[PDB]
Amino acid sequence: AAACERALQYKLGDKIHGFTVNQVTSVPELFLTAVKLTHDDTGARYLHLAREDTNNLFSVQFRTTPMDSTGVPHILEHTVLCGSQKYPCRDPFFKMLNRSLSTFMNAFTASDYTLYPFSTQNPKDFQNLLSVYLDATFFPCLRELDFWQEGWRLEHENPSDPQTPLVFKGVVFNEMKGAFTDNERIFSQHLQNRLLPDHTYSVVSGGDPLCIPELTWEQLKQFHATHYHPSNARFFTYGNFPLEQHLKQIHEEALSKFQKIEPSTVVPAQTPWDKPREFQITCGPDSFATDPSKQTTVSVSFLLPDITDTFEAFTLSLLSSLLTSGPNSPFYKALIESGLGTDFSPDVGYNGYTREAYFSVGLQGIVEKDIETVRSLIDRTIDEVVEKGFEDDRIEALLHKIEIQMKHQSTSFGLMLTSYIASCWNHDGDPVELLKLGNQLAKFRQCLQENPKFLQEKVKQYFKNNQHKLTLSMRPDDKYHEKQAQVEATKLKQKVEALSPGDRQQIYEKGLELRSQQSKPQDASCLPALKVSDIEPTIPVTELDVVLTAGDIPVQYCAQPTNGMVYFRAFSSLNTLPEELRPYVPLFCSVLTKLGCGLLDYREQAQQIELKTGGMSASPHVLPDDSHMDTYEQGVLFSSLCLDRNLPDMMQLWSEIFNNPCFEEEEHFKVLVKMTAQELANGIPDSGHLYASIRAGRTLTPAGDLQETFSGMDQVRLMKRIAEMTDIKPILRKLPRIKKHLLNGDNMRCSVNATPQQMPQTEKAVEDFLRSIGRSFKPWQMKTHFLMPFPVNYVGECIRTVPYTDPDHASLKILARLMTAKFLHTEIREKGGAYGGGAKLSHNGIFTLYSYRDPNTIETLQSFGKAVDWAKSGKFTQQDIDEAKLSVFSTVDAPVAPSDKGMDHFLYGLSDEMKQAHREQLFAVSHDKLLAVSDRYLGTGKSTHGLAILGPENPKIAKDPSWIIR
Repeated sequence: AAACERALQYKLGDKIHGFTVNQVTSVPELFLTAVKLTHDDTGARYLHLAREDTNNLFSVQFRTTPMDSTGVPHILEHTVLCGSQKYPCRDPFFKMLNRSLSTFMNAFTASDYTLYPFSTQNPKDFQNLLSVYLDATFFPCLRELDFWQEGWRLEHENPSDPQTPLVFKGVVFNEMKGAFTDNERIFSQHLQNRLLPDHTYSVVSGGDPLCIPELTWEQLKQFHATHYHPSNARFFTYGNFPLEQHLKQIHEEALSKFQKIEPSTVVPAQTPWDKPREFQITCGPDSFATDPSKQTTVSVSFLLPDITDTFEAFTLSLLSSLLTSGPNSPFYKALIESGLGTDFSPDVGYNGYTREAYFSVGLQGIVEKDIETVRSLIDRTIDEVVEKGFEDDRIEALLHKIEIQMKHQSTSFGLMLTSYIASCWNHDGDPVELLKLGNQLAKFRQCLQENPKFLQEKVKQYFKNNQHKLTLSMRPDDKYHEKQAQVEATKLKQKVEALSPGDRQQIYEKGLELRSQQSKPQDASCLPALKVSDIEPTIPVTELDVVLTAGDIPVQYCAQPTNGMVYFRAFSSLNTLPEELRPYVPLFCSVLTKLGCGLLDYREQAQQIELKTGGMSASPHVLPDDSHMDTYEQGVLFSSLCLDRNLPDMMQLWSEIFNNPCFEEEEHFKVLVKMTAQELANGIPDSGHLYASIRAGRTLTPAGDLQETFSGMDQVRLMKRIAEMTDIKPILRKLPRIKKHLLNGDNMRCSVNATPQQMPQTEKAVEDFLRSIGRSFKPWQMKTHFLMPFPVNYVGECIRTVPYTDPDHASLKILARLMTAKFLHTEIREKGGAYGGGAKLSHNGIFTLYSYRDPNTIETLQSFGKAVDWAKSGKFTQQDIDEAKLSVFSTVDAPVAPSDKGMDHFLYGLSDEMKQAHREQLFAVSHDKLLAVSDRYLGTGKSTHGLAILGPENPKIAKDPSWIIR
């Protein structure tokens, strides 16, 4: 107390638990002081961030250097989360997922480094997880069966019949099939492979499905013994929990067992190229749009200097942002309205994941004959910028955007910190140096004001003068995945043929022991744990005050320490709008702040918003009632941000938007609609679970009906249909129809969060705004298939439950978390082989079953039937109800930002009263209430069902007449 104030007392040279204070430096603009220490005997490098935020976070880092496309480090992660010396219990990870009040909980394997992050708010639990991951990373029991489990292994379709064929399975196999399901990821990964073909950067670290089966247990264990030495370990901490305790635990627990070695993990530099090359590659089709010729993507990439010289890398990042961000940026001006493509390529702008940064730029969806056209345009635009450079207002707009990024306060801030620092600290950079952001801006302004032509000459050096240029053209192949299946079966037959009958018996026996492992309920009593008694009883109350102004519009002010940041939100109902125009409303949400306003054209309004604001976005929301299925609230939320000083101007922009937006630029309108059509078309895989949830619930709830109209596959389908229309003017006749019903104050409410010192001025500005605006069921079961060209599956089952305020809601919440933790997690992930699939209950009281990338389909349906059967059986313990209470508390008590707390009152009208009552009811949750509610709603014949599927073809589903094919 304070975190920085105590951290300042650390003196250089202090010997503490085998470490020595090496540097302590305060970063006041981030309101913390960073301290880095080193292990004296082994030399282990450590970084701490001490900042007065309760949500403490820990992660560790290893420099991971694969030399092949087998994916050894990524699978190595997936194994070392499943068992270690000191906690040899089976799968420590997903059990501790049911043990925590953690805020974020997973791990990534990046291209050249591996990171194990977690974040939580309870100190003793933090110590527990500290011990668990240090032991899991450093002393993992590396059983060959786990090697089989998370990596690659051959088993019969039924592990009990040694007569059915052996096939490749393992979670990593399906996960890499999915990772290369996306064409955008194909393009990215191939790009890294091509640009730096000299070393480990030339391989696919995540793992090529065509190369994984080549890994043997001996190779994996050799890799782990080679790379996981403490001398290759990076420790990074952020939060407020006392540091010396961290030192005590780590020193006396892990580091004592090893001695100094030197990792032979230095990454050599890419040799400079002298001449460009050109390459043409194939990828997968589109979902599921038109013009099989107008699907071509092209890019040019450029080598950048080493990123350890931080300032110039920052400089070049800003230059990239100048080059590509916003519809007033040059390459936008040359490319977008050229009618040549549909939007910017993947990986636009500065991309610094690897050692050596690269610039990228390009388009999607062209005709391949224009690749030379595109690159010629690139060269000409580059030269034009060389000769004239950029307008200074765009400089200031970028600087204002970076400043806003500097002060914005996240709910997962530590993860942001670690992801932004990971690469540099990995490659022997000085991690404090990226933290000196204010310093960066200072020298940035200095360098701009000293040279008018600095920016143009930098473009010269690093685009026109680098012979290390590479141009990539990328076209889809309709039989790409057919080719993949061919080569997969080919490798499969060669690998099965080389197997001896004794080898085949060992394989079958080990499959037998594997599903035995997956079947036996085992203990984790050696794991530490919490109890329901360990949760604080009450929440700190959230302060509100409702001030009716002009003359009945409620406005909320919440004094907060946001560091000079103003947060505005506004929501208008839709009750008067004629229902036929609802499906086009989402576009109205998406573009209304993007069409131009009054005396400002699209370029000028964009320049002003990006110069003064932080982002001005609209996305429609449907708010259900808490106590009635046939009552719900539908409307649009406008959201924004500014620093305190620039508020009046922003709100002025809001006013001129509300009264006179420019609805006549239909050309740039067509461009925007076709481009957002492109992102909705190419984003489909990543949120398939949500799309299925939405589709399955369409015929179940009026709130479900309007959400489906607003945010589902129906919406993207309508959008694509629109984006192919040649004549838009009838649609342009629709916009004023909406405007005349939307932006007024007839049925309006607004919300404001601001710093305490600021409210009086905000009140004047907002009343100016408000004076400146006008003042004139039967559920029915459906089964649906979207024929998707995908190697994986997405299933949705929804069952109509009852809303929030019924006391059984707590029961159903614990039931859902229970089912996920103890039936569906086991079956669906480890037995089934899908990476993700589970069940959740939304605030709307709709109980959902979801699947994310499952190789299996009908076994899923059988698994859900058996899951509800098992729930109704009661065949589960009271300790599990304890732990599911614990996890539900881990979700509902998620840290809430200065920016969001509490939006849910302003949205749903739920006070602290109802939620606190729900929290006491969660304390009081019993076994008999759970069994009663499970008998009341989840039993067969009691409720209405809804079913949906997105994925490849299934003849069995196709021959079912009670299924509808879509």
